[PDB]
Amino acid sequence: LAPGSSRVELFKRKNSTVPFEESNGTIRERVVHSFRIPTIVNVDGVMVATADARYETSFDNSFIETAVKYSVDDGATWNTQIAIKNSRASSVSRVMDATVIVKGNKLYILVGSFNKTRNSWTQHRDGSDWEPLLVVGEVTKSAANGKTTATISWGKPVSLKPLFPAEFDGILTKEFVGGVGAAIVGSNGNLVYPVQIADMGGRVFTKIMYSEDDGNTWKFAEGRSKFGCSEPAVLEWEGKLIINNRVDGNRRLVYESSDMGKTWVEALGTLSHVWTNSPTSNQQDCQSSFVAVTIEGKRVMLFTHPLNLKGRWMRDRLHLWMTDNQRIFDVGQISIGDENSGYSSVLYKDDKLYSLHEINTNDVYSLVFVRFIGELQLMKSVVRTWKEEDNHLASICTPVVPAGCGAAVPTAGLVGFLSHSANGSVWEDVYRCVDANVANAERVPNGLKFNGVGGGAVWPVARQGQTRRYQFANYRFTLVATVTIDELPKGTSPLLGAGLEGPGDAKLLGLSYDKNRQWRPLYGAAPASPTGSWELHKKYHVVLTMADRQGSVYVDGQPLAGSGNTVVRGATLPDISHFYIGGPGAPTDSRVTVTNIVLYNRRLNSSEIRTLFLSQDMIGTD
Ligand SMILES: *[C@@H]1O[C@H](CO)[C@@H](O)[C@H](O)[C@H]1NC(C)=O
Ligand SMILES: *[C@@H]1O[C@H](CO)[C@@H](O)[C@H](O)[C@H]1NC(C)=O
Ligand SMILES: *[C@@H]1O[C@H](CO)[C@@H](O)[C@H](O)[C@H]1NC(C)=O
Ligand SMILES: *[C@@H]1O[C@H](CO)[C@@H](O)[C@H](O)[C@H]1NC(C)=O
Ligand SMILES: *[C@@H]1O[C@H](CO)[C@@H](O)[C@H](O)[C@H]1NC(C)=O
Repeated sequence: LAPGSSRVELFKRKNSTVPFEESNGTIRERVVHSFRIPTIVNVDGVMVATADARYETSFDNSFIETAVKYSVDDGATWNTQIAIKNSRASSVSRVMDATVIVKGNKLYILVGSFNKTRNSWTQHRDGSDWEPLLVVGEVTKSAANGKTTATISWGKPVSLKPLFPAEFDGILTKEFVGGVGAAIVGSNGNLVYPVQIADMGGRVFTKIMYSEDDGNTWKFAEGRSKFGCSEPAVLEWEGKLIINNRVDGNRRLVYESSDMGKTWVEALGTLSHVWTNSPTSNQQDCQSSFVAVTIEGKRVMLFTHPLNLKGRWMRDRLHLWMTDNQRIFDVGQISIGDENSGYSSVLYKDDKLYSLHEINTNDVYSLVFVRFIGELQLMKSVVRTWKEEDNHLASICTPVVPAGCGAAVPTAGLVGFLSHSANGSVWEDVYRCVDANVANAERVPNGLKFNGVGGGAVWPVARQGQTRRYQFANYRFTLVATVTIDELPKGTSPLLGAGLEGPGDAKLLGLSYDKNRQWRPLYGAAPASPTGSWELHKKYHVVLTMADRQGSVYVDGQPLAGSGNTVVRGATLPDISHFYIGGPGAPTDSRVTVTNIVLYNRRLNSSEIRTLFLSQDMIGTD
């Protein structure tokens, strides 16, 4: 948790009481073992915190009801209710795993309802013990002489089981449940629930379930995730749904849909596979909140997830990340120390940031309500850096080309930039997300001159480790740089490129230079053959382009021979380890100077490339 921030144990295990309604109408304040599966939203000015009240144990297959606490004063005071009762059919009847949408003064809560099974939903023989319940709550804010008040009234649950198809694409269905957490109203006003479906064979997958009529009718859109995806979270970004999935035992898959879920496309060029379940990716995953907000005038996405360094369900070290779909910033750790956390929720309201999330000691759970003061401070500062650098680059007057200013310096898809700030061991991302590691370097305007064994910089890709923010490059990238060759090499020496994980010294795409003053572009595993001519100490503009498994290398805005060649074979995505600049076993000593290294998450077109070539003395940070 950041300095300056703080929290309270709002739903306190074996302590906080909820108004249990006995079968005869009588109401008793009953203690609750664990409070799990939180969501905190904002309804017309009132904070609403929704959660599972697991009365007797933290287990999934036990007696559970949906609790709510709400507040009209930003958390100085809360009222408590049980918003959805379970069926009371057996000692394990439960309503659970709330997914929530806020529209106007209304809340739509979808929960899974179970009567008497003792095993988990994906393991059921059929769907006979199960019902997906939709519940509508309505917020009414009055007040009085100087003090606002509020009530929330909860409707009777409605079963959506009759709307569930028996098959999808021939897949026989068994059960479905909301993806957990806060979902959305689309800009077109649709109610949008990401849902998780279990088929008869116990496979899990996700889909979009939505309403164009404020919840009167619902439709299952045609698309879906791969099998293995669960607890999906969704938000809307630039006219598309982004569906961020839990994936136990592997990296998190993210999809985009431009047609209200009818068709899904893996977000390979942005967010898919960036996040995961643990350092090694082979552990059970955890729910994440994924929410779009506007900070300092800019739309960004917030994502929460544990590092889970302990593994299994411990889910320690809950982090918060912020992304504009290009840069990905780790705001930091919001849980405390090495405590076990778990499921979470984040909410930006009246320019204040909060979280409601689990804490777990010995599998007894509480929900803490957190005021992210320091986090928001850091968020605003980085949003300001992003806006300011983008506006500055977009405002440069570039040379008009023969057919007051030419095309703008491209900023769409601009992910990272290494320019003037640097020291002998770190080259700073102007965008403050991913720095490069440096050795044997001395500073020059807008970059670094390398001299010494291993002189160069490593801009980590897979080397980022657990969270892989440059994962997009395995699908497509543009890497740009301005270089001079300072001293002739003995034979061949590296200048710039994308190296690969694995045995060997392999590259996906790159450029080297040789003792005959020729270029040596590297296209995948093919033998380099020299081409062209350069001169010592002359400035060259270099651009590497990778898309559709193809690579091109440009010098001075013109492609070198071999460009357009296939750089990888097969269906498996490349696994880039890093980008190298200079020559970071063999005692490589590349005597070069490189400035203004720019990284894009897409293949720049030919005229964009020319714009960068013509404006290279204009983009540096100084
Ligand atoms: C519940 O927690 C509060 C806050 O610390 C404490 O005052 C109270 O003693 C607790 N009640 C129980 C049952 O221990
Ligand atoms: C309703 O049932 C509960 C269960 O014990 C009991 O405590 C309560 O007093 C009952 N009230 C009435 C009016 O029968
Ligand atoms: C669960 O039990 C309740 C109460 O008896 C009943 O109304 C409901 O239909 C049952 N649900 C299912 C899935 O049959
Ligand atoms: C170098 O500066 C970077 C930021 O430029 C910083 O992380 C580090 O403390 C500095 N010292 C080193 C490692 O040379
Ligand atoms: C390349 O992109 C620029 C900026 O996106 C665009 O205006 C232009 O039409 C594109 N040119 C080509 C070669 O299609």
